[PDB]
Amino acid sequence: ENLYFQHMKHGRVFIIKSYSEDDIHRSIKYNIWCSTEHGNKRLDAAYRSMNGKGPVYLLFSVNGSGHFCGVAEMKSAVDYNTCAGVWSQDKWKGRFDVRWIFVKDVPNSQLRHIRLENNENKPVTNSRDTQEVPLEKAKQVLKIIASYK
Ligand SMILES: CNc1nc(NC)c2ncn(C)c2n1
Ligand SMILES: [Cl-]
Repeated sequence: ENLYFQHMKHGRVFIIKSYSEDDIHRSIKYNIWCSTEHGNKRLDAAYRSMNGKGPVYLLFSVNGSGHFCGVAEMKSAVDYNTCAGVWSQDKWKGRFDVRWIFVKDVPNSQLRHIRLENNENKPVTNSRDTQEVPLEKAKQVLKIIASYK
């Protein structure tokens, strides 16, 4: 429980929502990801402003699944000019590296009581893709996911 993410000063944490589980599986296999155009720009700015002084974490969830499916750290800036059609749909353009840390399904029931003060106090489980999570709430989510059994 407190073994995980006890030292996570600095850094920023985002929700990732996918409408394709196959895309997630490919992310886990090859340690890469891509968001929407606006989502890519958000993650890119966060990663770049962090300038390596802390981690950028990604909380992954397949839309409609009722569970989060793991955690990865973002590991490069966004390359916007990359091979087309590598994902479930052609609209996913560009690429950045990640490193997956946890691959595990955690029911939303374990997380829905955490609310985002930056998103009208909505449960963290009702977030859209690349919703940023306040650090103290992110620390709570990461610990729950890490320790869930
Ligand atoms: C439909 N598959 C899919 N793939 C993504 N990245 C490759 C993604 N990022 C945000 N959403 C909603 C996404 N959906
Ligand atoms: Cl590629």
